[PDB]
Amino acid sequence: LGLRRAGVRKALHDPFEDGALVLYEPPAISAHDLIKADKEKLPVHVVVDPVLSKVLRPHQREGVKFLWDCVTGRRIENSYGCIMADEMGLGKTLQCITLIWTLLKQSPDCKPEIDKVIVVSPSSLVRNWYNEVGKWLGGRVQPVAIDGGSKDEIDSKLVNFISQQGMRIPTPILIISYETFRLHAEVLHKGKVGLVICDEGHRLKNSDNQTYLALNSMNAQRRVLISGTPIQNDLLEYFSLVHFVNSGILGTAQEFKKRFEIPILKGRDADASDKDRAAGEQKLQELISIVNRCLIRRTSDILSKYLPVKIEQVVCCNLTPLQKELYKLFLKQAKPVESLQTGKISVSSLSSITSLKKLCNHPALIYEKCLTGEEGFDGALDLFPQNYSTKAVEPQLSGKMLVLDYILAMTRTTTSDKVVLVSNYTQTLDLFEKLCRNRRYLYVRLDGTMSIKKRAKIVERFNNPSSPEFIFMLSSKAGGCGLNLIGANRLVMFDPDWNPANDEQAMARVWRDGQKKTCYIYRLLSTGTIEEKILQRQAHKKALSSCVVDEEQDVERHFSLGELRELFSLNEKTLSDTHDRFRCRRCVNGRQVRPPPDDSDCTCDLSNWHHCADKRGLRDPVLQASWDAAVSFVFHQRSHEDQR
Ligand SMILES: [Zn+2]
Repeated sequence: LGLRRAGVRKALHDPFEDGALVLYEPPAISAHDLIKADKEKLPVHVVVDPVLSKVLRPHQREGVKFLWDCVTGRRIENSYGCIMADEMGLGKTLQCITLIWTLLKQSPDCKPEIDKVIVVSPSSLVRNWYNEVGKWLGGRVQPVAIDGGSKDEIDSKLVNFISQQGMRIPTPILIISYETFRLHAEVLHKGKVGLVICDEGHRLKNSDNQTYLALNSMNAQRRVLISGTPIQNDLLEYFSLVHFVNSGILGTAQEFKKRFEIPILKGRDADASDKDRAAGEQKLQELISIVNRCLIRRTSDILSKYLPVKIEQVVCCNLTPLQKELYKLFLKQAKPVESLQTGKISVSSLSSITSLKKLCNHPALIYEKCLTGEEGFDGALDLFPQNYSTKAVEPQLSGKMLVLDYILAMTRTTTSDKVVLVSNYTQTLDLFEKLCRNRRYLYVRLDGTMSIKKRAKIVERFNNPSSPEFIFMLSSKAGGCGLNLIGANRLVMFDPDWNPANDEQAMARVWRDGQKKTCYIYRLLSTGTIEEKILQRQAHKKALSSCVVDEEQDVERHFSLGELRELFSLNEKTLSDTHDRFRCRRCVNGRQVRPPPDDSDCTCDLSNWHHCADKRGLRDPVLQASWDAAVSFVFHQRSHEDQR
């Protein structure tokens, strides 16, 4: 377009190019008014930079529209807050960076909305966010990461970030960890930051008084809070969050406490006056409407409309004879059910859970305690095989590790697929590194000590088909914020976290834009073990819509006599405790007699997954070949049908 020029008031990017994403158009004006009006005062289109809009899927176009609407007070007028509550894997970083880049450079009045943004992030994901900026918009913008270093070296970085003048601001995007942010937010007070993005912001429950104070100190007008689950189901745990996001129309913290919080709690009190019960609930409903107004949530099933078929398989693996004997012997000696009860407690039940989880992963992780003769492993060293060591890992000694071994071995000879290995535990990854060396698989491990540059490098090497690396292993805490391992076709989620959002995030590293193959996710669980109980509590949290909890293995006052007993049980007979607990009406004597509902997919309850107790009806030859004594049961499902 030549009707553009250098030195005319115009939208930063042509609002009429084929696939433009127009976030704003100027209001209609009458011909008469237009002619008299001064041309340097007319609103201008806001149009997403083509560099980014060329690359956004439909849902992503909708997301940026939603964000931009919210954050500029066009959705809820007088409020500048937004809760982004998409399922993991729909590219939250891309939508956000698009938001940022739009706000940094454009507004209806034809100048930037904001001058600087702060992204608050888990420590493990800080570097991922930084890389995500580089990946999407190249040399155009320079982000800055702050995460640890000297208390004074951090202060310097922050001071440099804030004291930046007008027009050309070399460092307009800051990414700090929550840890450093909460300890340093005084620097940010009155420092004119336009936007905050609190990532993984569901960790900001009412008791996190540090972060909210720090967040208040900063006082950025427009606020995007990201969360795994929707909030409204468990609203009472999220007053602060709701208020931070919506303070534009909720008023002061004290005003909000007075109108909403105090009445709501007053009515919920076990002796409220019926009139009081009614008043509070009414206020809760008002609050729910506000959250509804400002929250966006899309689920991962919409990816199936342009990605290859994904196949998810939860695999129940039988504990080794050895593992069982250790497990039994631990329970018998530790007596974790009879170690802490009426009053609170969580000291020695945390550690007994911790030990059993290690045990399920591999006895080797438990071996050190057997040498000590520490409480719960007396004479356990006698159970270990005739001749054993540290250096060589023996995958047969563990159910899950065996199946892992099998999958990798089958995958390597049957396909030319690459594999992502995920574990919640460093020491488990250390065993994977040993396995790989012994099996002669080449691999890369995403550390956490890894520099920003080296992090970008190894990912790009891995996604290249020319690369010789077979396995990419990472710890799930690092498996988010746009990390994309598209070169890999299959992913093994080795062990379950208490929070379902964490597993979900890490699993979503492979079935993403640009994937060219059918994907296979594997979740390994040890049959009749705490692991099934973990996957069960995950399900329970998701089922009750919201339910975010970082605490679980910590403060164990939310279980009780019988439910605890269950947590520390061993079922040696079941094919899957998870399945038993369904009381499935679709399976008869190990055969699946009726299929799941027609339109059910990977986003469904395990009760609507395919249940499989014989290696019959699997859609993954690698898994089938891997099914021996080690596998007792498989839940499986798929994104959609390949036919397309
Ligand atoms: Zn069934």
